Amino acid sequence: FTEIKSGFLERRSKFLKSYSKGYYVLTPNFLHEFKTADRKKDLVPVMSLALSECTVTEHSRKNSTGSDAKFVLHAKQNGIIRRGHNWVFKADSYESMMSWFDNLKILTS
Amino acid sequence: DHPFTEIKSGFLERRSKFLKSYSKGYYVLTPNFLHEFKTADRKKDLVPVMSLALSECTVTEHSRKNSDAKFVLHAKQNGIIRRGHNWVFKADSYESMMSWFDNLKILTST
Amino acid sequence: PFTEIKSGFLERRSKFLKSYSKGYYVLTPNFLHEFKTADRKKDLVPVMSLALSECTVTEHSRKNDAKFVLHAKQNGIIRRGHNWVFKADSYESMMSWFDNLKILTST
Amino acid sequence: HPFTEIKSGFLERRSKFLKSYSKGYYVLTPNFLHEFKTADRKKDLVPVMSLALSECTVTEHSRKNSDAKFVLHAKQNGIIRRGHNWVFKADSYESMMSWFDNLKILTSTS
Ligand SMILES: O=P(O)(O)O[C@H]1[C@H](O)[C@@H](O)[C@H](O)[C@H](O)[C@@H]1O
Ligand SMILES: O=P(O)(O)O[C@H]1[C@H](O)[C@@H](O)[C@H](O)[C@H](O)[C@@H]1O
Ligand SMILES: O=P(O)(O)O[C@H]1[C@H](O)[C@@H](O)[C@H](O)[C@H](O)[C@@H]1O
Repeated sequence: FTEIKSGFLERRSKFLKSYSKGYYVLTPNFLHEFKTADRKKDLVPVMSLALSECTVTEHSRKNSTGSDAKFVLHAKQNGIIRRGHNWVFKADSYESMMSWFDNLKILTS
Repeated sequence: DHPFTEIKSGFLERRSKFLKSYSKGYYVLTPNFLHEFKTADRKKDLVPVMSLALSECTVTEHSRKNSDAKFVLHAKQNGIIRRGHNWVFKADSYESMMSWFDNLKILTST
Repeated sequence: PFTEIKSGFLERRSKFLKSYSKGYYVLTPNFLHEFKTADRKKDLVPVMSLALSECTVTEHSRKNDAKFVLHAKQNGIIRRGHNWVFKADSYESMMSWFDNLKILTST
Repeated sequence: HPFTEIKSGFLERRSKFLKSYSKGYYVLTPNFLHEFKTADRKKDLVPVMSLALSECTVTEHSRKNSDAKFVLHAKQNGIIRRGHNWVFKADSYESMMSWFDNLKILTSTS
């Protein structure tokens, strides 16, 4: 229940070149993935990515100034992601993506 | 790897009821979870072994002072622990146990 | 990221004036805070923050009936040994407050 | 006897009217930076002030080389006027950074 942001995101597989969706919760410590949004019964994160090991590097530009709703989370250290690898996430709109990005930028700076 | 919203951290031993022995781990309490890590290296070892949602846990009994450094964490829902099942923790002292117990209790009242 | 246990309006009785005044309260693991209003973004300064570790809850109404008593164990906002009475809109709502408080303040 | 505290210690806050630092004992929780006159966590439990983190940010801090200061900025009118700034001083650079990084992660939406 104590969080900065939560909602669905699609995470890309580099090798498979496809996306899979999960329900994410950002807290001051972790980006957690859960299979669902039911916070009372779905209690065990699929994974918890420690923010202190991550940075957010790039994001999409708005189309007019999911195509424009991506951002990249970079691993600074070996954790869930191998050091100096990157995961790409896709939110429903540029606007929602920037909400994720702007929080993550502060948390990981 | 530098900041973390930790309310309490330290080593605890958790009794396994199948293995008949305690496993020690490095635990960190946040407002949302009691996380276990294999080690205390808060800069590098940052994938939890397990993360117990406080929203579905309670703390129920503990040792009387007079080891006397144990307490029970109970599951309200099916998670890491099956609904209605209980895990027993052992801290280094009664006093340390009560620091854990009181910090958990105030985060699991609902 | 607000960690709260419960929030809502309660009326707090004055023992001497024999009247109630209403406030918007927020129970956290550490305090029962009163605010003038429910607007969490603009009404930022607690009117008072009662430390739970200095309090117990002692009695409450039986169902017909929405009152409970918060007892000061030490001198804080309330004098040691003294009591404040709170009234919530229903027995059910009152028990929600009381049951949380009982756990938070139990020895 | 328990308290969800993420960080606590003495800080000096600069008053811009009094032209001096006032020292107080501060306790960070997930909701507030509270000031108390003393460190007596069992008896001195009415905050001097409680700064809502939802409407605070941390903005600058000292470069290593006092170098133990940081600025807390107000987003809204509260115990600081909106857009005004308070300067804190902690015993060392390292301790200042522990405060700064702990605040920063709790004030990313503010
Ligand atoms: O994020 P993943 O795990 O897909 O990491 C890849 C890096 O993304 C590439 O820069 C790099 O070129 C490598 O190919 C690497 O697999
Ligand atoms: O008195 P000590 O510190 O040896 O505590 C023991 C407990 O008494 C046992 O229940 C428990 O099963 C453990 O063996 C633990 O060692
Ligand atoms: O630690 P030192 O000796 O540098 O003391 C200074 C204070 O640190 C300043 O905040 C205050 O602004 C004064 O400039 C004062 O010089």
